[PDB]
Amino acid sequence: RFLKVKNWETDVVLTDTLHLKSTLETGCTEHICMGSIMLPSQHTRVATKDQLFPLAKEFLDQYYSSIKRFGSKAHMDRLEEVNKEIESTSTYQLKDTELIYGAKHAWRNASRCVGRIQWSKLQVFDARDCTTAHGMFNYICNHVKYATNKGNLRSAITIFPQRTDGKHDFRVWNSQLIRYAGYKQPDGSTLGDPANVQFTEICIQQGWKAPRGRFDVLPLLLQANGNDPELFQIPPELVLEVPIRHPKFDWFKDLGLKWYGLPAVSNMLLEIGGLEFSACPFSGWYMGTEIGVRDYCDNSRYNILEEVAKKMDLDMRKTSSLWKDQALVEINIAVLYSFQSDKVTIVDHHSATESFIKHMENEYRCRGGCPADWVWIVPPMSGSITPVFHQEMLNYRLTPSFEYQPDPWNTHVWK
Amino acid sequence: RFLKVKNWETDVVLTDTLHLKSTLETGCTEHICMGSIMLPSQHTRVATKDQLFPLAKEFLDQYYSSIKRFGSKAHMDRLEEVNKEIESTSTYQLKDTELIYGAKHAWRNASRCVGRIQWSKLQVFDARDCTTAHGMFNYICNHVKYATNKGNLRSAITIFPQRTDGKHDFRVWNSQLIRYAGYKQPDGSTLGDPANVQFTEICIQQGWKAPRGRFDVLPLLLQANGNDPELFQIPPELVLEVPIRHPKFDWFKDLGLKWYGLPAVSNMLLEIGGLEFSACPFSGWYMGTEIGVRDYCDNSRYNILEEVAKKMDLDMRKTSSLWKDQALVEINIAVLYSFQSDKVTIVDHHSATESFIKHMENEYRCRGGCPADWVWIVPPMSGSITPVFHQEMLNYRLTPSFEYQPDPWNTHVWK
Ligand code: HEM
Ligand code: HEM
Ligand SMILES: Cc1cc(N)nc(COc2cc(CCN3CCC[C@H](F)C3)cc(F)c2F)c1
Ligand SMILES: Cc1cc(N)nc(COc2cc(CCN3CCC[C@H](F)C3)cc(F)c2F)c1
Ligand SMILES: C[C@H](O)[C@H](O)[C@H]1CNc2nc(N)[nH]c(=O)c2N1
Ligand SMILES: C[C@H](O)[C@H](O)[C@H]1CNc2nc(N)[nH]c(=O)c2N1
Ligand SMILES: [Zn+2]
Repeated sequence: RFLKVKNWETDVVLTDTLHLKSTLETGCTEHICMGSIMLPSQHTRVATKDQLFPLAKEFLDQYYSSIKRFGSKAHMDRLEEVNKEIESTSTYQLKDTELIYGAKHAWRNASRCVGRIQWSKLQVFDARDCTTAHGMFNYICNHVKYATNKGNLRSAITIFPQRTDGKHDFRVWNSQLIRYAGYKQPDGSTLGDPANVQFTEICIQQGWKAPRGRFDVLPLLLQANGNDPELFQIPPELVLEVPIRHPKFDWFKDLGLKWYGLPAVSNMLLEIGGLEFSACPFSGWYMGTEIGVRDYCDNSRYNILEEVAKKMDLDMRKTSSLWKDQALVEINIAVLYSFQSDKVTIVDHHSATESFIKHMENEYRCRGGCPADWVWIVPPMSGSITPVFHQEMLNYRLTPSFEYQPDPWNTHVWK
Repeated sequence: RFLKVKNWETDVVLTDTLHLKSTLETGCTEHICMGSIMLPSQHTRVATKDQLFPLAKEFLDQYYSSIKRFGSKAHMDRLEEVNKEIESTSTYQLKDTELIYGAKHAWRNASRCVGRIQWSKLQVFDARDCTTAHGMFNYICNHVKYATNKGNLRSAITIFPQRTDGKHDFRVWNSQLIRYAGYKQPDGSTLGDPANVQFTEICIQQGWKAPRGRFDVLPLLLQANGNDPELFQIPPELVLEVPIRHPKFDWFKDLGLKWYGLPAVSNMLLEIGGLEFSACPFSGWYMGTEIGVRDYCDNSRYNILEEVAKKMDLDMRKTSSLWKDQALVEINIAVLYSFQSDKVTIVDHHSATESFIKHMENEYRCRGGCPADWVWIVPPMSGSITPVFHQEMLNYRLTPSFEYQPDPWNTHVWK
């Protein structure tokens, strides 16, 4: 009942009691493991009043347990206070203090996140007073500006008002606030970013006028209080981009690539004490592999191993010349280099995996465990030369949490 | 109840009913996933008579189901025949035909094995008539010779007699038949192979006279019918080794490395119809990463990224120069190259992962699924540029199977 995880590079052993507080299910049963299914029906996100008080209760009991007032009159009164508001309006509202707590712990509990060492250093912007798509654009712009901080990136989250009835719903329709457009061509091939070609279309549907190129920063599509979403373009001066050069190959400039400094995931759902925030964009800084490995080299993303290997003059006949591997290490040295020569915050996959282990240490010491998803923590290149390859991680789902949710244009009862 | 696995590189979907025949547990529960624990208490291996007939029954029912005689008089008679022998001796004996079947399906069901596309092409050597450590040495030598086949490697398994009482037990004490010795030094550092330093000691304990160098091929330690194990050295002429050069760097010869052609796992337990074969060494050919990535570059293995990066003249100050990644792709181009220039069978990690997907196709089509462990199927470098990174795999434990077992010197009631 008090499980043990081992590291096989260091012969280090930690004990995990934190999983006893766990609540949600994981997809796995006694007779099957779903640890590699992408979006289980568990990780995807309508709640009633009887269901709501336990969740409000359980969350408040840990929030007061964490300020050294577990069970006092401050705790009890707030328990009755929300119990009362839950009678009155069937739902309730979070204190400013409870929002910062819940927010930070959704990150802290995010088992697929390698960078959680920074979870307490998080900036919470309360956008619960927002009412229009224009209001959302203004909060989101102030977020971009703040988190970007001149490439000295800072973590932040902006929390639009919680889902209520369920049809009056705030959503950012973009996957990330900053993403390049994706355009199909005549021959079927794809200019820009193949990932977003669906979204680019709905953008031009609603009225976007695309500069049909590669690294076209998409506009924002903002849905407010259930209304139909509206297009807004972030000021270009607030979209910090990094041109990708290499510290050897002078043709790497002619490759012509660039990426945005700020990764800002916007399309997911923040759960706090049983309340659902459908729009809650959060940002940090990039790990180099997210761009150099996945973005640039996924077959169905930018797919540049073709072109890079060419310029390197590479044995591209044989599969086993390892030319793909060769051009991937070069591509990732260049992303890191380019980002660092511009003083834009980036972390290499070795630094970040080492910290996640140092992080795992503190989570097991001062918290009794740390949920972690190996499939997603291991960087997607040079896996076993990073230290997390050899660390056993127990995955389990605590709360407060971040949950996937269906895309709006599928669910949105239009016009 | 009829689950679906998706690929996210190809938008391909397969349906898995095969997991319904599954039997053993996996460590995972509804509320926690152990998918990254190395050796769960489930994967590690004493059975009685009441327990034995169901397992014999279930196995015979699939063996006859697979030769298009499900339930006939041949099936029924054999059912009564083993039921009878299970009354008489509490245990029973497998037909030559049932041994080849069970054997091949333990490989086919081995969810951590990327090369299972070859599972039906398997050569079964029946060593159940063996009685002495000398007999074991002779069967094992004939296996080495056969599977090696002049570097044109062939898959094989040799099946020593099944565990009976439990103290009369055949075991190969080596992890792999062919492994290099591991020697601690004065300063504590390790010559040879750090992994085996424990075993090298027990070898010299029992009487080995080590040529205290690096790539010293270990002797065999063979335990027969519960007796104390005995030392035998494979004839050097049967140990095919590949010197590791690079197709560029002429100092790669001066690096001075070599590896054995034949990977032959000897320390595990073959389960067939409820019967336990404690010694059952099996071999195939190497995937390049097993040597170039793990053997040569694991921190606690040969740890050569230090020395290789030097000769390349590498930015080894900064972590984020990605010099480890750089020297790992070179190291793996050299292992592959060296092995192929000697006509010794080796497979690169791209070829092998592509076949495992082609394999997964046939297992889902003509068998209804394929148990697969993502944590172990994904190669430990360049993960996301291989196609298995993007394939969802359901893990589950069928039978016949290969199981881990405790090392003998812990359990063996000595002398
Ligand atoms: C501080 C720098 C951060 C870094 C370097 C980082 C890195 C990563 C990486 C590499 C992933 C794997 C996803 C992928 O590669 O596709 C991930 C996932 C994730 N991160 Fe972090 N991240 C950071 C900050 C944050 C912040 C600020 C939040 C929320 C406030 C957060 C919450 C999450 C969540 C919810 C996931 C995905 C979990 C899932 O998909 O179920 N992270 N992150
Ligand atoms: C034919 C060429 C083969 C290749 C290229 C291959 C490759 C691999 C690899 C890369 C692993 C992961 C283990 C690690 O990297 O540490 C593995 C595991 C395994 N293979 Fe295969 N293998 C082959 C043949 C075989 C054969 C002939 C058998 C048995 C008859 C077998 C049964 C297994 C088992 C039982 C495991 C480990 C499962 C576990 O640890 O629970 N494989 N193999
Ligand atoms: C703040 C931050 C910083 C940083 N450095 N990185 C990240 C990555 O956060 C992610 C990323 C994803 C990607 C899932 N993938 C994307 C391609 C499409 C594929 F279908 C799914 C999903 C999430 F839910 C996240 F939270 C976030
Ligand atoms: C026939 C064949 C061909 C091939 N090409 N490869 C293999 C690899 O088969 C393995 C490998 C392992 C290694 C586990 N690791 C080893 C380092 C120590 C660490 F503790 C555990 C365990 C098994 F049970 C296996 F079956 C086999
Ligand atoms: C098939 C598998 O579920 C899928 O490819 C996962 C594997 N691990 C991952 N890990 C990260 N960080 N990001 C990803 O998108 C994925 N994809
Ligand atoms: C911690 C984790 O359980 C362990 O490192 C696993 C990960 N996946 C692996 N995959 C393979 N092929 N071989 C291994 O030894 C391991 N080790
Ligand atoms: Zn699981």
